[PDB]
Amino acid sequence: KGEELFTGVVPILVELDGDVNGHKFSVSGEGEGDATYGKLTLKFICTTGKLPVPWPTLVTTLVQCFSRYPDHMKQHDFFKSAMPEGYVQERTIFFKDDGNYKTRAEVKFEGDTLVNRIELKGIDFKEDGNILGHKLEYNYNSHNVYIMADKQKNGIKVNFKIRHNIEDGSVQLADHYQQNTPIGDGPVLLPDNHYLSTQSALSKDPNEKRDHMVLLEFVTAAGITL
Ligand SMILES: [Mg+2]
Repeated sequence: KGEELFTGVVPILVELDGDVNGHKFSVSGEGEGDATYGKLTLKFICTTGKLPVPWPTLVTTLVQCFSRYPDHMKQHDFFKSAMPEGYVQERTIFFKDDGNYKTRAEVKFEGDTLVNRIELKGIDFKEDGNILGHKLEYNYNSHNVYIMADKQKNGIKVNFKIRHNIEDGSVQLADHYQQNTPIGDGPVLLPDNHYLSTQSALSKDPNEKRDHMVLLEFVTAAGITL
């Protein structure tokens, strides 16, 4: 069922409402995904003015159904299996020596469009720290995203470490703890342990005067033998 919804290019919409240390903001995104190649292309806009956190800190929060699952691993693709009814994705993101984000999102189809709707809450940030102080470089590293079943919840548990480059040459670690649960009562695929290999490139639209981020991302499932 879910797999067939992703054989072509699918339009994507992302909507996020955020509150980080009382700095409220909203972000809207649009683009398309082609899961055949693990490929996402999106443009995000801060619709409330200036984004009060660095764009890179939002990349993980702002559609893992667009991951390329090798044919020999297709039975481990929870994300697509939950579609079109979708899944709830929840995270805590711990910024080392700083505050944390807590996010709740719903990812599902609305007609032919894959939609990610997100509420984000950030607390305990340092006004002078790398996040609220805007000390992070506008770029993004390549990661491994670790996935396990959570049979208790008929869902998955996910963990990984994001490394954000700091302007002084150091790293800002962002420890990610995640769980997904299906929205239907329909069946889903519960996976064996595996991981997703990610890479992302951030850019700017030279004509865009609003605070924004252009994102090109490729993700491939791995760690099972071929
Ligand atoms: Mg097995």
